[PDB]
Amino acid sequence: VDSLRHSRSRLNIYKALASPSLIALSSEDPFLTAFQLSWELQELSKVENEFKAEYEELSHQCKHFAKDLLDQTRSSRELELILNFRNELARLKLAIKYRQKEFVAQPNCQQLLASRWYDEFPGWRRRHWAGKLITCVFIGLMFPLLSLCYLVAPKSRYGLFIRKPFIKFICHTASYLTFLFLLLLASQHIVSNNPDRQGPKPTTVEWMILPWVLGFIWTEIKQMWDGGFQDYIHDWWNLMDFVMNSLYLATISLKIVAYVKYSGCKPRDTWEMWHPTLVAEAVFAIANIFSSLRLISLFTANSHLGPLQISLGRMLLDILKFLFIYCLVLLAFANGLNQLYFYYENSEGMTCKGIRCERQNNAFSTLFETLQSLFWSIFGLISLYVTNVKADHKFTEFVGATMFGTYNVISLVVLLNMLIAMMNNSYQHIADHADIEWKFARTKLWMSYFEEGGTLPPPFNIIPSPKSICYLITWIKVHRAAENVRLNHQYQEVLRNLVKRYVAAMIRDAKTEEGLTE
Amino acid sequence: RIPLRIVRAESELSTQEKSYLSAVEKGDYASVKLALEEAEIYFKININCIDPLGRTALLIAIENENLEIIELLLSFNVYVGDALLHAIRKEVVGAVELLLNHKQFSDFTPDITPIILAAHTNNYEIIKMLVQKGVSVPQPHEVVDSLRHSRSRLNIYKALASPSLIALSSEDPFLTAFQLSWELQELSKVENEFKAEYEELSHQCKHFAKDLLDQTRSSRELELILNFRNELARLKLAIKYRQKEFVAQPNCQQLLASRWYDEFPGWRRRHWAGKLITCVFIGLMFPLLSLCYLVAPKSRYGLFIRKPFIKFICHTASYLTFLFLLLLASQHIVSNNPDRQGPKPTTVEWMILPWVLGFIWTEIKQMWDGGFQDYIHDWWNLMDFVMNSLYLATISLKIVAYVKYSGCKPRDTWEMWHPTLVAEAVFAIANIFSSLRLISLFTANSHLGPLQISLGRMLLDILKFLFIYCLVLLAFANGLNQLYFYYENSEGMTCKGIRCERQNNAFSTLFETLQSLFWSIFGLISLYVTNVKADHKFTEFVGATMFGTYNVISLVVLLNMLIAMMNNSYQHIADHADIEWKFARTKLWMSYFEEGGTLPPPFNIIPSPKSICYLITWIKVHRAAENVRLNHQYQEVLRNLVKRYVAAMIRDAKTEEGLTEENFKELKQDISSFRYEVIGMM
Amino acid sequence: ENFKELKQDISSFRYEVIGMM
Amino acid sequence: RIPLRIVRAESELSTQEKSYLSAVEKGDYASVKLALEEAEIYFKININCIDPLGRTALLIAIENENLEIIELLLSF
Ligand SMILES: CCCCCCCCCCCCCCCC(=O)OC[C@H](COP(=O)(O)O)OC(=O)CCCCCCCCCCCCCCC
Ligand SMILES: CCCCCCCCCCCCCCCC(=O)OC[C@H](COP(=O)(O)O)OC(=O)CCCCCCCCCCCCCCC
Ligand SMILES: [Ca+2]
Ligand SMILES: [Ca+2]
Repeated sequence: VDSLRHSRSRLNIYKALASPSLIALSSEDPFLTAFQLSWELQELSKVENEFKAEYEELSHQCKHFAKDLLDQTRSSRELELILNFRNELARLKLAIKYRQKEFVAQPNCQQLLASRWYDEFPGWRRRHWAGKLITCVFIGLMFPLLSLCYLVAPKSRYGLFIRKPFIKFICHTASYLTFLFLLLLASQHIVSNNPDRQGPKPTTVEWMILPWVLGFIWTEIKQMWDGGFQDYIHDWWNLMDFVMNSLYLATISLKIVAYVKYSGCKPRDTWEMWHPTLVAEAVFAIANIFSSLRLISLFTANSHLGPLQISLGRMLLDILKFLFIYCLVLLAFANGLNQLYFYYENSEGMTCKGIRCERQNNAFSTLFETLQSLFWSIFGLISLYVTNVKADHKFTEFVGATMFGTYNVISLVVLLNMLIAMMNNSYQHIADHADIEWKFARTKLWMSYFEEGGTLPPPFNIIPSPKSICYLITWIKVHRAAENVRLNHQYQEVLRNLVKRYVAAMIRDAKTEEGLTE
Repeated sequence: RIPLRIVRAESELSTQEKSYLSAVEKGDYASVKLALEEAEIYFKININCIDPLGRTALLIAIENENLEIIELLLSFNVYVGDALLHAIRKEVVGAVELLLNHKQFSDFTPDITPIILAAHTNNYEIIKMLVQKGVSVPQPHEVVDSLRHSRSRLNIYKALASPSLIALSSEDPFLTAFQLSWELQELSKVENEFKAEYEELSHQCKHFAKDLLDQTRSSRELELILNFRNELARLKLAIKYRQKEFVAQPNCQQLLASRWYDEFPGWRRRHWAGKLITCVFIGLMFPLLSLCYLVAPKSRYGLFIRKPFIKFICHTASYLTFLFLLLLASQHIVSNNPDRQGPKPTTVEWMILPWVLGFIWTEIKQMWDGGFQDYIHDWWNLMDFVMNSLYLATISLKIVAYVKYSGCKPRDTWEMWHPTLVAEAVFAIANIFSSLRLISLFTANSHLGPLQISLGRMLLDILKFLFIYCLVLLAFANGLNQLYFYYENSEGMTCKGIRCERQNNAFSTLFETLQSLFWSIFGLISLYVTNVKADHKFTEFVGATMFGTYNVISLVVLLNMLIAMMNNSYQHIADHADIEWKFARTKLWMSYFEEGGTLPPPFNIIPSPKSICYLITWIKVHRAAENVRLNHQYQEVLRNLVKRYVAAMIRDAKTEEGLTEENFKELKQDISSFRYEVIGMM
Repeated sequence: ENFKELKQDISSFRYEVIGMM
Repeated sequence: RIPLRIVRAESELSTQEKSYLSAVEKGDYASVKLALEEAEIYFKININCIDPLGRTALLIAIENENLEIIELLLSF
């Protein structure tokens, strides 16, 4: 009934709640309160988009409180108590879920996480890059042996060696590189079948590819289950994985269909369009591109290519908005050019029609062909003589050439440079939080390799376990801890000490370090 | 809703405790004395009470700069605890004086000792009075509780890298600053979680060195500083430790330029025309100067090439002569005929040969006198190594072709991988590298120098970006080859690939796909390479869509991201443009100060007067009282510079500051204590 | 330096007043 | 480890010197006049003493904007 008073009062009682002093004097767990409150303020900056800025600032403040409350730790045992509070590292996973980038990227958190990342490799900081490279290649090369040992004897001196997060990250990376090299071999004439064969009866390389595909699909299914479907799609790499595995499923199904419907062989030139085998090769090639692009996500692990890859991923949204505007410009000029040129569509003579031919014939004679012509015009791949017709109509040709020239001016010397300008503005800010965001991403990647589940790489992922039927049959068959209180009190003492230190060192001394006004 | 209650704030103060702490706040000496004397007959006060936010009575008096109340409180035996540490952290010299001679929760990490915290504050008076007592700081190692260990190491490196502590101790502050900056730089690699912090510390050390050298008032004293242990030894040491600010100090550069010319008074007041004429003049007679230094290296002209600028001009002239010889090597007027296997090298190549041998000899000498780690730190040195390897390959391949192909036949009929053909190829690549070795001679120029250095400083971001682009390229190459390898065609065409008039198979092999996608980013691949000799419009459309998506990703997304990253890089790089360029120019200049490496490469390979004495003997292996005098004279110089530095950047720079809220609180407290005294004594 | 001057003026004022009464 | 000792900071002040320089710091005209008049019968004070960071009595009074003490010090 009074929107102004209501919104203002809500802002006033959220700015009060998100106060380090009030969170320190009250709120049994300041860490949980800070996380929840930052999340709530972030959501309100979407709901209340007129006060968005203000709410965002408040949210940010909460985040720093968490960080600055964790910087008051003086011991690794106390910090471990803070981070392992309710399998393990539970409070850190909670921080990851609430997107507390500053809390995660705190130096002591990262130091503890790296110590848990190596677990058998004292050094790797004082070691020279040569020995690092040799040993990573070495362990990657014998990834299948390590996985085999974990299959058969997952308790020996070698079966537990893959249990170490860095070792199993190397093993998964090696298995993925093996997969990609198999995709490369799939396009070599030395290990392929002949092209004049409908229903190819898949070769040895494709057979070896198949276990990787099944393992990838199984891993994606497990992620979709253990984590839900909302958090699953928040990662764009997960969407790319879903598309990749859908495409590989399509490849398998189309190959199967072609094998059970096309038992004959005939030269490929005479095949008909939309042949199941042809579509199978097409979708397999698209899936190959996506599989090989899934290799850029393994650079969050690298301190040199990590911040860069994260920042490039952070510029994409501006690219998408700009490309939406460009698509509208493209559609406008396509509509105009097609309207001008569709009366002179020509077939007699030429045997290949379109712009994908040596002599680029009809380029604006259909809307689809116009769209392709205007797309390839921005890379200079459309010649200037496509604006002509087989008549002496110099006026229509001149008008068409002027539409085409205006489209090139708008897109190549106006919009493209505006894109450069917007990207520069974006990268000014993005590079400020480059280390924080990259360390958040690397923490997510690292933490994905801390669990016992998902230890074997995909080729060995699909192996009937020792039971293999016990957790399979039973899964569908649905249709006195006094340590808890002790842990809670010990955490309470830790938290008391941290809040005391925080009040002393950032409320009492930081206020003193100020600038006196009039 | 939300009832609010106190948590984790247990202790609250009685009325007497609040009154006594408020008296200590206001500076009321009479009230504090009264409450403290009433704290011994019948205590009932808890003399060591703690206010909210901690802030004990002794600590309150410390925060108020009230020395009278501090002496009184100590006279009544209060628990000082960390009083010394809060006094030091606040830079309170009087309280530090009182608490230094006086016979669980804390605001300080238990590894913090008084001297460490004092050195953190960089206050010279407190550090001075702590050192006299006999404190010491732990020594960390070269380079169970990870948090405590890392934090303690950082605390004792931030203390060590303190201008006040380096000035009060450390017999040679210059050596200490150099070594400490180097150590902190290495630790910013080992301890990559605290990297930033260590880097900042390292930077601070560097400035100390610079600001300790800015306190020189005489060129003789500065020469003593820089020539300390042939000559300019301490400057070479600064170069080795990468002390860019120390090297780029204006007085260092002025002295270095004076040693750079040595016969050319002027060159600052001279017009560019005379400069150009005389440089061309001396370059033109470089061979005569080198000849004189060969035969009579003591005459009025044999010593003329000994001057660093003259010999830099001579080396540049010899290099330009070499490059012009490479240009002549590709002219049909001074070459042999192409239909000749085993060419029997022409006159131009013969004249090229001494330059090649001299270049190889120079690179060998650099690899020796300087080691192999410092040698490869320079990228120009790697380029030189590749260049000379390529020229060695050229000579060897020409020799092989001369002793295996004595016949002549038309070139069109030659076979691939012919030694002569490979010789020409590697020679051409070496020509490119030789001609690119000419960009390094622009660090000597004040206009093209900072630019060339900055462009060299952007390359690393280019390499990271190009690694990402290579992955994108490999992804789309894999996809396109997978789509197109079934339509590989041979019948008809006689030239296959994209390097032909009618660009045939472009994605039919992985190598050809890689080339197609590489040349696609310059628009040199036509659109009709995505077609096949069949009516399969679906596969052609899918291939054209892979190709179009690759062009969108690479030409309008990645390329612009590269522009953005380069812009961000160049914002920062251009800030330290002069400093880095002057460092690079100092390195270039200093490379021409020695007696070794004086003759240019064509004359470098000449049997010396002995030519066998240092050759035979080199393999046959299988009472200086001036030193102490130099050391003491340097010590006096260093004493004066440290005195000046303390006076002019510790005493005056601290004064030039901005007063915080604590200064207003101190002023108010002084007025209140004055008020209470006056009212109480009348 | 201005805060130091102010503090010094107050202290000298204080010493005069205390010493003359 | 790393025992720390004073280098290149030779001169240290006696108790009377510190008291007199502290009086000049605080602006104490009576104490400075007394110590300066006791610096002529039996000197034992080194009227021109130098504090750490230099900062001589005259220079101290200059830094404190105290003109009365400056006139007195010049008068002696
Ligand atoms: C440095 C790069 C500068 C880019 C070029 C600037 C154009 C300068 C004028 C060129 C004229 C010379 C040709 C004359 C002969 C002729 O008739 O040629 C006309 C030419 C080509 O036609 P012909 O080949 O048939 O002659 O076409 C054009 O010149 C069209 C230019 C229009 C410019 C539009 C710019 C408006 C900005 C866009 C707004 C941004 C958002 C829009 C999205 C909704
Ligand atoms: C101002 C410059 C703007 C650049 C152009 C924007 C593209 C707009 C859409 C064009 C569509 C028109 C053609 C329609 C007909 C057709 O089918 O044509 C499709 C065309 C060409 O195919 P055809 O010639 O066979 O028709 O191909 C494409 O359109 C592909 C566009 C995909 C865009 C990808 C952008 C994603 C950003 C990359 C992420 C960065 C990192 C990635 C590395 C891992
Ligand atoms: Ca996934
Ligand atoms: Ca070299």
